[PDB]
Amino acid sequence: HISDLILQASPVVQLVMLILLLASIFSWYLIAKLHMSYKKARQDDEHFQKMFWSGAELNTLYNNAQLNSKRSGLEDIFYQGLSEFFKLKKRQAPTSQMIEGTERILRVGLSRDQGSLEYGLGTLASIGSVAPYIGLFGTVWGIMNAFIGLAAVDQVTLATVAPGIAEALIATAIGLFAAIPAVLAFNHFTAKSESVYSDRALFAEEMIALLQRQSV
Amino acid sequence: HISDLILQASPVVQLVMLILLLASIFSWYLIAKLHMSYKKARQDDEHFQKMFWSGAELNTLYNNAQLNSKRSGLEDIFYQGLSEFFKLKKRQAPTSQMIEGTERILRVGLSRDQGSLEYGLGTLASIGSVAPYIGLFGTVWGIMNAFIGLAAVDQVTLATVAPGIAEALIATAIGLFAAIPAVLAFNHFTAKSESVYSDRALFAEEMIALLQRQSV
Amino acid sequence: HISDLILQASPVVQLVMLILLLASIFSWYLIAKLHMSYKKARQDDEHFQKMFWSGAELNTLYNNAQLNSKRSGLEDIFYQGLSEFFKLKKRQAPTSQMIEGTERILRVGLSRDQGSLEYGLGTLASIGSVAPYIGLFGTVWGIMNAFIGLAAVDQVTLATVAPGIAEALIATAIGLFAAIPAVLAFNHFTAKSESVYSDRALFAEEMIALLQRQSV
Amino acid sequence: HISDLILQASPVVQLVMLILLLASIFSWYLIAKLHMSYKKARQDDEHFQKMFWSGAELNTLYNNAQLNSKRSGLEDIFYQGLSEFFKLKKRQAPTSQMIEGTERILRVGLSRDQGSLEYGLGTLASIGSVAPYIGLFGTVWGIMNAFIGLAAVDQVTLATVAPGIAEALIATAIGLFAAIPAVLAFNHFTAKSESVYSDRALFAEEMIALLQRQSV
Amino acid sequence: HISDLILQASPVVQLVMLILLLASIFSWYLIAKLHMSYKKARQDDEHFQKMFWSGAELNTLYNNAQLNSKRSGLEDIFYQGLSEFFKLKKRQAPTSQMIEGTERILRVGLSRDQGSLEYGLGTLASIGSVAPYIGLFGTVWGIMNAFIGLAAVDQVTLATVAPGIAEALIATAIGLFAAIPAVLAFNHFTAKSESVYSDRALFAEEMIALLQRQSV
Repeated sequence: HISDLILQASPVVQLVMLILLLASIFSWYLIAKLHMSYKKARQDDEHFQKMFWSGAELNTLYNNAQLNSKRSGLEDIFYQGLSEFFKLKKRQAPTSQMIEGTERILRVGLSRDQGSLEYGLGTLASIGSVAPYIGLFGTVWGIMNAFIGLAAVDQVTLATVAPGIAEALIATAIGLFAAIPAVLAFNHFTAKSESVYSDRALFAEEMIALLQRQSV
Repeated sequence: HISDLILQASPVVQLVMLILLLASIFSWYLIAKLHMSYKKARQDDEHFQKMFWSGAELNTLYNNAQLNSKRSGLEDIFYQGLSEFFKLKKRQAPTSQMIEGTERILRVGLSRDQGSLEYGLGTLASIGSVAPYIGLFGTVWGIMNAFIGLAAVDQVTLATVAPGIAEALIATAIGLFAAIPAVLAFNHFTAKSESVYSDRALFAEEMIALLQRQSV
Repeated sequence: HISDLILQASPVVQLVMLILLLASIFSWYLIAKLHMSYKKARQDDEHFQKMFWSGAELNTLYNNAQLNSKRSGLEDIFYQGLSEFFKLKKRQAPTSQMIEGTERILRVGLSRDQGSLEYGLGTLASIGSVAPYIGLFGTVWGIMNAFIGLAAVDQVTLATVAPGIAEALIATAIGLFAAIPAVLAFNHFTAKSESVYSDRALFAEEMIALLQRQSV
Repeated sequence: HISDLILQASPVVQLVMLILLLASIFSWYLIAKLHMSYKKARQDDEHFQKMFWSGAELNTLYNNAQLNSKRSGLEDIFYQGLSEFFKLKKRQAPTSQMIEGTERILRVGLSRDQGSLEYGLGTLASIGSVAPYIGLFGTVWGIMNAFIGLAAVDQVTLATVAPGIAEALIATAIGLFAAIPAVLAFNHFTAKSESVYSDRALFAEEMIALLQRQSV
Repeated sequence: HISDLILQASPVVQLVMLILLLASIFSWYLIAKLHMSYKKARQDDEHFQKMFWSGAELNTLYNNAQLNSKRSGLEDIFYQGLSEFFKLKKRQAPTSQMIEGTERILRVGLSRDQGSLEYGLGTLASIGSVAPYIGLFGTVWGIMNAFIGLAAVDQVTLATVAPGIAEALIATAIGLFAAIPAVLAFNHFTAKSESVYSDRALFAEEMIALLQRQSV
């Protein structure tokens, strides 16, 4: 029956209800994209991180990464890091400089891949914050195309207004239904984003340490 | 018909409705200015960034920038950066100092052009936050020039109050309509602003690296 | 007529309405003080900043500042900065130290004059945040000295309650009227405060640069 | 009697009420886990911190920690710290480096154990923020399966709607009851988390100081 | 008369009203403790700060502090600072190190006494944020032990419900009355806390400067 009400409403409330059902649908597409992105990230980070803290030397690891054309996440942040370090050593620079250099070009890798994991995470924040109040605008337009209507009729039976009051609440309900899934995913992926940054940041620190020692 | 109601209302609610329709109109002007500013920024950043990471040497690039009187964005941040570096080298200073110097005067370029991209972005935050509650003040004044009125009449027909209740909801609706476009643009341009800062910041880091190597 | 209602209300709602009309009046006094403070700041910053980047040498500028007893803003932050630098050089310290020193005692000038521009800016944040909800407390007390009253009367005519419902809405209206001017000035002066800090901070950086070069 | 209402409601409001009673129950499980985690942390920190600032030398303490397989919190952050310091000294590196090294690998211990104390603290923030508005969605669905119903009946007795209005308010009440215990524990454990970070951070600083002196 | 209503209410609303009157009372106790703590702090800071920038040498000041067993605030932060500096100099360490050392052990004094001024300041933030919504839960329980009641009676006189609607609003009023004094003191003491940190931080910077000069 609810389907019927949405079909037979003021043009304005109907546009609010499309703006919001599209926000709902886009929310859900982003929540699928962000979930895939942050599962690939977590998986490849564990794979590389394991292999790096496995016996095989830095040089060995660097060889493989250079060979792979599918370098992604930590593996690419590592390749870009050591690429700098090897490129400097060849120019017989001081260790102090070599480390400082390699530590700049992998803060310029852990920040240029955070940006590409958090693809839609800001949109979900908007959808989540605005959408409730797009709904509310629909509600107010609805309650205000009752009372504007009520004046005209001979008799103010509650039954006169009520069909119009419903078509208001529908819009605020749709508003809350667009907004809730998108503030339980701007919350869950903002968390997963800080986890992955921290995991990779602490791996970067621990890789630096290795290089300083392997130097002296 | 709605037009009619706004025309025939209490002086106070009418002033709330002008304060808000002007906020709406100014929001929209800022949302056009910010959109132009951040598209020129993104376009010129890609152009320069491409050309810099193209084969041509630093000196070549510096020549062109000095020639151009339309220096804007990264190109001006670069000119001001290297201008410092060339100005120091001529005073036979230590490399360490030369880099530190050039790295200060282009943190004093990526921060004195962020401020000029984000022209109106703070206004949109105000319009977006306050305007809902300017509307609400209109609503309350409206519901309170019903009930104050209701007392006077012989008979409290719902039909008596309803024309006055509408002219309240209109103000809260206009309030939400000023405020929604300006919290979907204090959200979208705050994002585009952090993108452009990060893009230019990471370009600054990568330019520093080049200079350190080209030194030793 | 509205004046009449405020005069003839429950003692509690009347105290809410004084607490709020005083917040309104104090808001407005602070919004005048903050506006004067941040216009003098912006004016003197441009004057000094112009004169400094004018031809005249550091020593010349330092002379004048020492002479003036009305040293304020950048001019005092500069005097305190160079005063350190001159005081060190006389103790034949290393350039490196001289700069580091002068750069500490003018981060201890750009932070001990930010605090004195932002005189009342935190109060406006309170007035702006609380005052809506002081009003709401008045509203609830009002709606709750209707219904508590309604029980007593022989006949529940809407006309019985309505004079009491109004005197509630008045309090929430006054609440919104205290709070709106003080969240469009905790927004506008927080902005002007960050502008002046940034302007003076970037001037401090550019003054440091001069001193480092004038050293070597 | 309340039990009866929840049993006899629209399928949708019933699902809102399960989503929320589960959030309530999970909140409470997390509030128990976080309380155990932060009491063990506070207890072991005091034990170690006491013993460290007790007479016994660093070497003595390091011996014991290496022996213990139950190393947790400060004791493990200390073992990982000194392990670096001892590992460097053996490679006859400069004191300056030894300290810098040991100070990196215990910022990579106070940050990889903060993450494991704050196990569920982010969930409580979600439950606390969303759950009120899941409830509200239930409320609106409820008020909107009254009015949609009201139209149908011959007579609009208040008594007709009221049984349906209740089953709405139940959902917003359950919504507030899920959300309040979880914003008085995302507040209380965010506090206890910053306490434990600060306590351990300041212990790390004071341990560094000891090592620098014991060096020279 | 109001007293009567609170006495004759549903067990649940009565528990909400005790939870909130206790929050009110605890708020007020904390607002007294925080006010004493931050007046002693401000007073002793001015006393010491005056005496330090008075003629008497560092050594003189250090003597007195060592003598006093009532060392508190800046005076203790200073004693702990110089205690480090004197303890290093005796171990004939380089000036550079002596300053760095003394500057670490008084960032580990301005942060271990901020924590002890801000005793209850976080509680006031909770009371202030939650308490409104504890009240609202009481309100909803109240409006929902009207309508659940309304069904039963033969006749739905407004006069039937109204005694029950009041006992709801009382709870939201008490809710706002717990919460307002505690967001005008989590605002006023968060401010006074940042003032005292800044005052002491800038004193620490200015003390460091003295030591560096008195060294060379």
